[PDB]
Amino acid sequence: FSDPDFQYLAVDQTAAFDGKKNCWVPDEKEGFASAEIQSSKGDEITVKIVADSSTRTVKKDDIQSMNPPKFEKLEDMANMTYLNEASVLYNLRSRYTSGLIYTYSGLFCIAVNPYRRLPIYTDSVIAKYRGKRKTEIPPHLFSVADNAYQNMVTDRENQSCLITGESGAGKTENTKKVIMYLAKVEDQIIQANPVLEAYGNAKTTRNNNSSRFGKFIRIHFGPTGKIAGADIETYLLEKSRVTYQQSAERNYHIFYQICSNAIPELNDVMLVTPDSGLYSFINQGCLTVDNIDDVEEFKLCDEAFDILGFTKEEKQSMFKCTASILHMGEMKFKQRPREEQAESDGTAEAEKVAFLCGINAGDLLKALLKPKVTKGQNMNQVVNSVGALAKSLYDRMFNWLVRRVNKTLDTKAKRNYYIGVLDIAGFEIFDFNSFEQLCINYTNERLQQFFNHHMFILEQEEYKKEGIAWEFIDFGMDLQMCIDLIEKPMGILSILEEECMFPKADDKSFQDKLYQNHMGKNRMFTKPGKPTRPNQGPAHFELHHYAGNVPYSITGWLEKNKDPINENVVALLGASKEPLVAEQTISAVHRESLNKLMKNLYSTHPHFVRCIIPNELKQPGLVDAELVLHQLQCNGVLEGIRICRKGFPSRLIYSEFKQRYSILAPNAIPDGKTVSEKILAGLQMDPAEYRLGTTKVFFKAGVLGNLEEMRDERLSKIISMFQAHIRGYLIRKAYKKLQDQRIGLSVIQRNIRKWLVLRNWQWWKLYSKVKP
Repeated sequence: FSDPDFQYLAVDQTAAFDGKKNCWVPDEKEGFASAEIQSSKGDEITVKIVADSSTRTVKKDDIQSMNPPKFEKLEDMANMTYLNEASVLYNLRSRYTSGLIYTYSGLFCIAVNPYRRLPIYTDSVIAKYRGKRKTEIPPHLFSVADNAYQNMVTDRENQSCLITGESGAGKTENTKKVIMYLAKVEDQIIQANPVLEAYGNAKTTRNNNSSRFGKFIRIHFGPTGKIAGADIETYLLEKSRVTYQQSAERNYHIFYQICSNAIPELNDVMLVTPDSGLYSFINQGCLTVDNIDDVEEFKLCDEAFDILGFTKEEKQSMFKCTASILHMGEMKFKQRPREEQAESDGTAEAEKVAFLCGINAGDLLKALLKPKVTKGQNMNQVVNSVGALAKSLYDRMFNWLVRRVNKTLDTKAKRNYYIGVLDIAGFEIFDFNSFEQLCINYTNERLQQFFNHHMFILEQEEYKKEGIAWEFIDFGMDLQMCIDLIEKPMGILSILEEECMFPKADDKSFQDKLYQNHMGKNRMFTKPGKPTRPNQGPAHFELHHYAGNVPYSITGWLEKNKDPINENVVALLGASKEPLVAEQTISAVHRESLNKLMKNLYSTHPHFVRCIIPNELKQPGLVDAELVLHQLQCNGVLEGIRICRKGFPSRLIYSEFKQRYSILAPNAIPDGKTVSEKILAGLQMDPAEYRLGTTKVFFKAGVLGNLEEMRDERLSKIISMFQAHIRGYLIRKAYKKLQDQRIGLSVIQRNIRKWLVLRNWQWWKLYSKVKP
């Protein structure tokens, strides 16, 4: 439209294209290659690669139909002739290398990570997307958000966006832009991310800012359609990162912010020396982070605590408890050759800890080396309960922190409906995978299957409900299994959960008790295979997850699932001086949180966002077709589009249908659901072009346009017929006048001729004369 605001948003296409020569042939580097057939030979087709101009043969049933230049960089792929793994990958990759990272796949959106900042989120751009209908303006995430708003409003129901994708794709960035969008059409809301991300994110090999907790944020709206409140829910924070961090990875962001000197004034409040590589608990893996300024992030994080409305004490309570942790791990120890119970190796660092938590350093190390009926601990039983404490504190801080930020957002204003946004942590496969990952992965599964349900299983159901017409289609997309292998009655987790309650148990009775149940009785469970990446640590079994095969090491899974902090120290802290500090298995608990989340989701009109990681190098604008193509597979994109093209997108409530299409067979209408049964029956309508429904009618594509055709026609006729009626009334009205005047004239004509001839009568003449 000439609008500068569309530089990286609007698509910028002819000749050399033979619909019978040109096709898609499998490739190892690009996934699919542009080929031009040369010679058939039964099944052995011989094509020429347009690129290098090399030649090769390919099974005939492995060629894919290419799309004509008519659909270059198409905005909506459901409108393409061919929706196959090679047409889709080509369209995306086409757009992507041109700045366009958003594309509709039918009813849901596709976002391909830019790995660079784009001027497409400005307020200038937001102005243009407001109240726009998806086809009206280029593809954009705003459009998805803007539309969910309109639906909640007009349709009067809750909306929801499940933004999915792999780890490092764009789930978080896009979730934030949605809120930022909905907020712009408030300040604290936007400001809750900086603090939650500082405490629940960390550098990882995959993501320099990896989210380590699940986030579901609902945004409430009032009677004038404006933001009237908001709440946040979080899930499974990586308690483990606190004390441990695999190489090339960092601990949570805060810890590094705290040791930068963004606010020197605070150094003495926390008792920290501005050196991160000084504290064991946070210098295991990485220290710095290409493109993350811990100095400035600390400032902004501090700045954000203010805007959130945090008293200075409150926000110093936070900072201290977390700096305290930086010390729990500095407390050295020793034995004392004899019994070993264990003795300390100083007390300097163990005091700073008791200090910051407002408890006696004495009473501490005491209830830590001989927990009370007493029961002393050895030299490791201690260093490990130290970690048990660090982890458990941080899990309470993070939880309290969220409760508090909701305090600031649960405005008691008036709520109508809302729009939630789900950002759950995605699939991730590392060199070594353990309980933490199974949990994240089980989580991500789960979700995918939701899309499968609501997308295929679902669509057809409604067709039935409304009572339209249709024949089923098996898209073969179910993971209930994988899901089942992990969650169901005797599943993986259920086995582990019943294994924790036994003090006798260990990493081997658990490992054996597992094969005992699923080896060979479920094909998703398979003995560990062979290395597909160097440094590939131990693996005890493999799971075939939607987006990958994961070799899981089950060592230490028993303690990881049953938490364990000296019930003693919990007493110390129970009555600590600091006001903050003073204030079921994990598996079962989480399984439950998750089930509850899912339950909350189902009651929604979902709009889906699909994130896609362009490559394994974290560099921008570079594509790895194999990987891309690979995602366009485990995510169900293509199929996700077939039904949009295949299916019955119409839908009408018999109440509004009877009112609009009764006038098409009124000589058959003596209940809104039967009246229509009649109308559409009268019209001798093909059972094909429509379907039943409980509360609504489903008309195949185009049909409704054609009904509005017949609808007009009749409405025009009828209007003519009433005009005919008016023509006939006026005519007949003036009928006497032509019969009446014919008489009324004969009177006058015959009755004047009389008075005329009577005056020409001698007698009358003479008579008239005498008169006087």
